[PDB]
Amino acid sequence: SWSEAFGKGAGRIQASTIRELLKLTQRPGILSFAGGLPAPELFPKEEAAEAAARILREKGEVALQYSPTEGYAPLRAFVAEWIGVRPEEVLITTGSQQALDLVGKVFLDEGSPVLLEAPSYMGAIQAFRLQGPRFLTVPAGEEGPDLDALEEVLKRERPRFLYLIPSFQNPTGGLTPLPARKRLLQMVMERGLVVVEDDAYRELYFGEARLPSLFELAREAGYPGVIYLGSFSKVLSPGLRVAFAVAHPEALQKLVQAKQGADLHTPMLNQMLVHELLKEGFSERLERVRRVYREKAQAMLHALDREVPKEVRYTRPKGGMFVWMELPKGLSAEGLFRRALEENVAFVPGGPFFANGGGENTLRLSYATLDREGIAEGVRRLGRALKGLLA
Amino acid sequence: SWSEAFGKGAGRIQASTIRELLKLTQRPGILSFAGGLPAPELFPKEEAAEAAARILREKGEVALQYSPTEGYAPLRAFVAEWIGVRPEEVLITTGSQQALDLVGKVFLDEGSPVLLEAPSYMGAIQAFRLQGPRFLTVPAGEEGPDLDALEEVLKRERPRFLYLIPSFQNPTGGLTPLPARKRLLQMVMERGLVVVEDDAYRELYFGEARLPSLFELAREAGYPGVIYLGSFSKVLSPGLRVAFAVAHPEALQKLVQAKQGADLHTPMLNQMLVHELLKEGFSERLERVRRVYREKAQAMLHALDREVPKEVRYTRPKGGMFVWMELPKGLSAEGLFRRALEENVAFVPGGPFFANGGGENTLRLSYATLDREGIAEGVRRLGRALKGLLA
Ligand SMILES: *Cc1c(COP(=O)(O)O)cnc(C)c1O
Ligand SMILES: *Cc1c(COP(=O)(O)O)cnc(C)c1O
Ligand SMILES: CC(C)C[C@H](N)C(=O)O
Repeated sequence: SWSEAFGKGAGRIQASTIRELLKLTQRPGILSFAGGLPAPELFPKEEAAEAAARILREKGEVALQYSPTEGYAPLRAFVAEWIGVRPEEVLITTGSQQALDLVGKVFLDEGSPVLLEAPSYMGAIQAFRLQGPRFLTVPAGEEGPDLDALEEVLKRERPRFLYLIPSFQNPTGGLTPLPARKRLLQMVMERGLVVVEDDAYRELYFGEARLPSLFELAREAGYPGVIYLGSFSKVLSPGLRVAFAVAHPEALQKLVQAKQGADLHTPMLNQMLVHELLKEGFSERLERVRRVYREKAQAMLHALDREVPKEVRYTRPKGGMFVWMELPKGLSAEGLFRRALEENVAFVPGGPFFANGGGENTLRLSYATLDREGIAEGVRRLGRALKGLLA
Repeated sequence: SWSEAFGKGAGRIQASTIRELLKLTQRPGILSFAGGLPAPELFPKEEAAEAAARILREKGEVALQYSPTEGYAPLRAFVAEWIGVRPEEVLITTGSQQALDLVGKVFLDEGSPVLLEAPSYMGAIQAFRLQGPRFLTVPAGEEGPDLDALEEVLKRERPRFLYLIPSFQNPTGGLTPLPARKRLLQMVMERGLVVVEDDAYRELYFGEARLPSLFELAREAGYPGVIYLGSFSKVLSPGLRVAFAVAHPEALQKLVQAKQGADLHTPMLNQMLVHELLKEGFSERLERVRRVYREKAQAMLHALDREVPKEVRYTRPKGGMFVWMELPKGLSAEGLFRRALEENVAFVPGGPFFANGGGENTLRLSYATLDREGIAEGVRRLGRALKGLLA
């Protein structure tokens, strides 16, 4: 009765990896390497308590009332200055996840081609699948998408957009280097193609500098086709659900009109709260997150080097939150997942990151949430798990 | 280029009368009867401020973290207890706007028939339009939907659901009476149809009691086909963006799953804040809400009775936030809108509340936001614009 009452969209949302992952802060028996849950030590609880009370006492009539679809104006200006655009070109979203939904709505139809990497971000796959697209993929490795494979796709297909995460890809941790960013921009400019650039990990670089985004390079070239997404989730607070999109006025208007119908506007308190927290001392805060994830990455890498047999490969990220692991072809990461849970350690099997399937032997390890010894203890429990499997 | 890069969904979100609405910060010499903005005098800023700081100090690690798609457990339980269902039958949404978006994705396809009133809630029309459905309408009256017209439509057509607002409809303020609710249910159960019941103004009744919802009647009868949408927007704070959907598990699970891809989850602070504010003294708060709006409605109606020429017709609501006004056929509400801007007063012309168009001589007035003396002044201005139009 219900199964016959649903429309086509109902058959396009079957995957439950996001919501199952979301139920990961147990109570609290789980050494979790699953879910890129930011370092809770980084949460400025006291500052947020202070700022939220003050907003509500002094600006409660704005904080509590319906508000414009585009965002809290001082947040839009803050973001405009940080990114290097005007406020009119910024839309505040209810996380970057909403932004992915909105891009799916404005650009995809049933059977529409969309290009993304294999593997790529699960939330993006989930948001886009809703529209019934044809997923076109290109492999993703340590240094970004395979551009020779892209070249071949582009001779045959015109994707509605390319979805890319040049800086520390979810789930691989891949970093697209500058000359590859440049070639990518050329290929896209030559064909007049649309890029969706998800920069959630922008500030989480372990090197001496971040690379220019595809958005910045496009902007220096005078190319209007890059839609740039950013978030305060990995930098401040996921729970607040505050992010942004930056786009050419025409693309932006479509996104604004779609967001209107999505949730009217992003909760105002949350935006005003993000602003209050960040408007002073943002750089210093950023330098600290950077310090913290570098350390957690180093702890996991050293623990893996000590605990993990050389028959299994894993990446060594230059930023972000993830180590991506590959078992020998023929071992299953879900199998591995069962055993890991029987040691009270969780990770994400790789399957869900692959839009068209495959990737059975792969898995994503997140070092974001646990401190050093929790990382060291989890990896040891994972070492015991993998060794029992390869034996 | 951009208009060539867009998909079909971009053609379907063209509408934008919520944005220019939500931009009504219009400073400050316009008296606006546009937009159902809850009375700011009702905002509990000080309780809100204290609750928020306490949440962020005591529970910041949860409030600021990624969180389950289903919602804050104690908010679900509070809702479940209020509405008379089980917690796991409650989905928390980022406004009732999100619930509508989600309902559209799971139920509607291109060329899908949906049925709603003419006129009806324009946020519903916007959310549903996105899917490219065929809108079937039924006239809305002071006693709700014309059930004779609904009977005729149902012979010819099987709508994927009926979207209705039985208690104080947006925009008419119509109240579907009990005998008409019982008949609507019979017509639906006979045919195994899905009802989406939007109950935003549930608690804003001006009489001695509220009428049972379609949802409560269905439940009494054992019929699983009503999806019930509630919101804290009209009783507490629209800005926080917290609302809920209640539905049969198969329906609800599809809603949770669509939500995963929409925003991951509703902000936890906001859900925690609403629950803290309501866990005690909710009935008493609702009684103050009711008194305030009864007062403002009576202020509105007396001013209209005093200032309005008898050739123009208007409703006398039994609750909610709106008066629906009809000009002599031949006259134009958009013209009045222009003239009313010369007399420094605003409202929402009726046109966009009509899915397939019509209602050019109709308009909606909101007594919700202005104080009683603002109401009397705004109406006297309206009365001057109207008598210029009538001469
Ligand atoms: C975390 C993430 C986002 C989604 O984050 P939000 O919390 O919705 O802002 C977007 N893209 C990538 C690649 C991410 O991993
Ligand atoms: C105000 C209103 C809503 C509530 O919208 P939210 O998204 O919860 O703020 C929903 N339906 C109708 C008919 C309304 O008038
Ligand atoms: C919803 C969560 C599972 C998503 C999170 N950003 C991650 O990739 O780990």
